[PDB]
Amino acid sequence: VNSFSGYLKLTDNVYIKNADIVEEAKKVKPTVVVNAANVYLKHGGGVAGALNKATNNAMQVESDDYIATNGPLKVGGSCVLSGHNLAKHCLHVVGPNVNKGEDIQLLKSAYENFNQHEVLLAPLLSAGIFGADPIHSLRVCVDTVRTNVYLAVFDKNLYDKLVSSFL
Ligand SMILES: Cc1cc(S(=O)(=O)N2CCC[C@H](C(N)=O)C2)cnc1N
Repeated sequence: VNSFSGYLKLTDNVYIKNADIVEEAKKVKPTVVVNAANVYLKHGGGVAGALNKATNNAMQVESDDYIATNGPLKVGGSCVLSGHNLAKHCLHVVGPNVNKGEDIQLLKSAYENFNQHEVLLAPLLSAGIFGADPIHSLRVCVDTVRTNVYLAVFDKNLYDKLVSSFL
């Protein structure tokens, strides 16, 4: 049993809710919240900008030190950093950004990072300002992630479309 509430069950291991991931993280304090990161961990907008703002920029400060030491992530890759006031840990995962021309096949590799964590609160990778089709992202999630994932979808209209079109 876990503390996630109000989710619709899509499969054995994937759950979905219309929710603001920031507000959901603040309330559950999950072991892992996933950030929709870029390779530079520049948390300017989208989910990343919102998560970072909720940490009062502490996520960005930590991230800048990480990059100065380690260099950029790979598209499809990830790193574990602090969850600050939102979660124990933040898994920063880089999905391909269609608006930069990155290969959507890398979306499966991005979701594979979730399998290193037993339970996660997450957004749909490569959705929103990353330009991919969220219906496709949900399909890849379901077909790739085997651990227990609680997906937060900000937009109510999109949430309803994702549920109603789910096979
Ligand atoms: C292994 C496991 C993790 C989680 S959790 O990452 O979401 N988190 C962990 C910390 C306490 C949180 C809570 N508010 O109880 C729930 C939930 N259930 C589980 N069986």
